Amino acid sequence: DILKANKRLADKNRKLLNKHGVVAFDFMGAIGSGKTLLIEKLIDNLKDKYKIACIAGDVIAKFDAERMEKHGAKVVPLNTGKECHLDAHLVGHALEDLNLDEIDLLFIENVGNLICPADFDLGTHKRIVVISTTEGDDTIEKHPGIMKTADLIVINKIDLADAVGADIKKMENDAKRINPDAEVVLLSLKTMEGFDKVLEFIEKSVKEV
Amino acid sequence: KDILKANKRLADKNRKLLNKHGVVAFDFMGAIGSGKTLLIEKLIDNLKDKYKIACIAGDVIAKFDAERMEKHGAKVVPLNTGKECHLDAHLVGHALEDLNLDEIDLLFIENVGNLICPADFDLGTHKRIVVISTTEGDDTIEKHPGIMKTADLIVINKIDLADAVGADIKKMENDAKRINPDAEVVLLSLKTMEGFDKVLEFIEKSVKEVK
Ligand SMILES: Nc1nc2c(ncn2[C@@H]2O[C@H](COP(=O)(O)OP(=O)(O)OP(O)(O)=S)[C@@H](O)[C@H]2O)c(=O)[nH]1
Ligand SMILES: Nc1nc2c(ncn2[C@@H]2O[C@H](COP(=O)(O)OP(=O)(O)OP(O)(O)=S)[C@@H](O)[C@H]2O)c(=O)[nH]1
Ligand SMILES: [Mg+2]
Ligand SMILES: [Mg+2]
Ligand SMILES: [Zn+2]
Ligand SMILES: [Zn+2]
Repeated sequence: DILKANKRLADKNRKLLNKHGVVAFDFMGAIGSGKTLLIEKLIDNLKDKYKIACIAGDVIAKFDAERMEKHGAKVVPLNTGKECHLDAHLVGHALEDLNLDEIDLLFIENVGNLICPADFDLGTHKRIVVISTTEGDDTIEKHPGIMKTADLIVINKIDLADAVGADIKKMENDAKRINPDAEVVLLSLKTMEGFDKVLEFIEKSVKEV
Repeated sequence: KDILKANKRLADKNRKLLNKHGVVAFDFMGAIGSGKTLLIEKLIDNLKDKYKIACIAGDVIAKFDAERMEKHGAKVVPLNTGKECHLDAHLVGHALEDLNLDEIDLLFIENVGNLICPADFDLGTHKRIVVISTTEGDDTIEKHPGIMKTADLIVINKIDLADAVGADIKKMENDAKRINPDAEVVLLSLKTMEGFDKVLEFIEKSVKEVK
């Protein structure tokens, strides 16, 4: 079984991160939802207080790895080929290329996709799902599985909602109905509205481990 | 894994069945929310006077898009795709059993929203259309060259929103042409309808060129 084998490696990964005092976050989303830009902003705001590392996973991982690196983060690129999602196996090897005693926060950018990364625990402490208004306001209700795995649901690009005809209150209500336990934040990474709430989720999650 | 060899056999059988009944089929792929359904809706509205049109709508919860296509006057077979990140020829083959192919001229299949998995899975269609949009970012085409190479038409949709996301549409258009020199590349807005003429052109040309 592939799912049993993943959970095994996820717990192993999580055990290793805890040993070295690292708090890890899994950033999932659709394609272009805003994962990298969110991580970029988080690095800029948190790097004074925390030592931050990133794992950037995509077909061509260099695009986002380089985007993260310039913000002052240690970054491990992971070329994911035709895989729909990152897994605890690939993440485990990425952790071997990190000095976890010189790192406090780990931001993992998962492959852009709303089906597959649901079911694949990477060994992180929290999971963030970033969707955007430009995907249409049915995007949350159309993908309940992944939404239920989220600790934070980010509804990004609120500044473009009217232009696509997206109802952001519908999206907010959909997220809360499908996952009552998750935090839900309305965000624009352009205007920065709602960014303080995402930052707060990160900071609290770290202190709660 | 022998998955792709078995799929190809079924895809060829699907194409033969479609050709037998004079149906031209189109596989609509893309990212999440790129505009596949809205494009299909617009195509139905503008071609239904000339062609009898059927759709296959595949997604986790297929009803959302099936219901949209239904109100535009197409016969729709919904496919609830579960955790699968692509449709395949097998499921499409069985969907074809629910259609009267002697009363259909065009088949529009909306694949699941994913730029990775559908690349390797031929559905048994005549043409493949990849819809991406400016709001996903202007690196989207060069970040996923695999699926782009499988496209006969590449649609760069939501051009009306490019400035608001900082996307360079000229860059994206060049990315698409360079990665797939054989594909048609269309800049589109389904809001203003600019570029729609070129999509219709592709559909009609494809129909005329079959076999
Ligand atoms: N207008 C506006 N644009 C945004 C917002 N958030 C992200 N974007 C834009 O969306 C595009 C995609 O953002 P990006 O950060 O690259 O997404 P991503 O999820 O990481 O994309 P991926 O390829 O790895 S799957 C970029 O052009 C970025 O500027 C927002 O809140 N408002
Ligand atoms: N402004 C603008 N909005 C568009 C354009 N094309 C589509 N949209 C909007 O984008 C959103 C997504 O469109 P939709 O047709 O549902 O995408 P889809 O690709 O079929 O989405 P999916 O859930 O099946 S994966 C909708 O809100 C729609 O109104 C466009 O060209 N310009
Ligand atoms: Mg990214
Ligand atoms: Mg759709
Ligand atoms: Zn290994
Ligand atoms: Zn069968």
